[PDB]
Amino acid sequence: GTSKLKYVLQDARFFLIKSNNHENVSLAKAKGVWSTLPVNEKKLNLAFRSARSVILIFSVRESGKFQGFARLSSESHHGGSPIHWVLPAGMSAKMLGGVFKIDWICRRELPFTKSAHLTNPWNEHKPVKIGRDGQEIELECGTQLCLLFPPDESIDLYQVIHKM
Ligand SMILES: CNc1nc(Cl)nc2c1ncn2Cc1ccc(C(=O)O)cc1
Repeated sequence: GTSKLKYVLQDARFFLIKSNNHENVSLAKAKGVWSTLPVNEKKLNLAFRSARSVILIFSVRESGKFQGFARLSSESHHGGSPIHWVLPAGMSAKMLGGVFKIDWICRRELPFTKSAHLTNPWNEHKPVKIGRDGQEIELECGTQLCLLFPPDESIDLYQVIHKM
């Protein structure tokens, strides 16, 4: 069902994550971690204290799809382990240094063609697929976007609800 999902999404904040490559999203799904650039890291750390749930919605650049969504379970932390990210051309390894722990809510894909009816007030009402890494998605648009994803029956939201 969708009832526990709706409960997790209640009064949540939503951020669009854009990854340059599929490998880091795969690593994030395997290890329950994410790292971003310092500007976005500060925003997510602020949001984590501000909201009952902070939801990251992932899209790999050029894929035409979202790859899933996850909830922050921690602020960023250093020195736990050097996650073997694949660095973009130019991107150093100290720029992706802060590691957030995340709990996946859905590891299924959603093509952009299915979200074409959703616009983001915080990005000039452009379609929600449009946005830079870290773009905040307003509550109503982000809730409907998450509800569009196919159900991920491999995930049990009971433990996610307890961390709230
Ligand atoms: C493990 N975390 C990550 N992995 C990958 Cl592959 N891309 C990420 C990412 N977090 C953000 N992005 C996209 C991005 C946006 C701007 C620049 C730049 O201004 O150079 C570089 C990358």
